Amino acid sequence: NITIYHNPACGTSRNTLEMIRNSGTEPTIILYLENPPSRDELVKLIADMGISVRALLRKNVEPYEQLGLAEDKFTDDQLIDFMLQHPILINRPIVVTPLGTRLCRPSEVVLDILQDAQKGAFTKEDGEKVVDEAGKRL
Ligand SMILES: O=S([O-])[O-]
Ligand SMILES: [Cs+]
Ligand SMILES: [Cs+]
Ligand SMILES: [Cs+]
Ligand SMILES: [Cs+]
Ligand SMILES: [Cs+]
Ligand SMILES: [Cs+]
Ligand SMILES: [Cs+]
Ligand SMILES: [Cs+]
Ligand SMILES: [Cs+]
Ligand SMILES: [Cs+]
Repeated sequence: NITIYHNPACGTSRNTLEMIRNSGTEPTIILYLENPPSRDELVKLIADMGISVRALLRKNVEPYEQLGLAEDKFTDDQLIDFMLQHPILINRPIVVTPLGTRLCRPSEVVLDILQDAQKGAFTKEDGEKVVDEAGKRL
């Protein structure tokens, strides 16, 4: 039972999805840009991820820029409501498994919450080796 909030245009997100698969599970895939979490869900995801609201914000996207989110002038709930109204602000990928929830940045964070070991060596799409055939992280 695994869920990934996925952006196919994002290599971090692609690598994460493939590591999930390499553990032998096909996750439920949520295209968050189209189908963002509800407020309650988003609030829960953030709590489980154990990072701050601001740490989930993606920089370098149009609403972050134009809404001036770089500046320290926003409460956590203000920031939550911006994420819900402008889903590209939600950084990615977020992964939920029975073990926990993580913002998988870098992608190999997902290894922490996958219950089953990688079934063989994993190499990122740019060639960065993550685990060898024997399962050791490099
Ligand atoms: O793809 S950017 O968020 O690092
Ligand atoms: Cs699932
Ligand atoms: Cs499985
Ligand atoms: Cs939803
Ligand atoms: Cs960018
Ligand atoms: Cs836009
Ligand atoms: Cs736009
Ligand atoms: Cs500004
Ligand atoms: Cs693990
Ligand atoms: Cs292995
Ligand atoms: Cs990269």
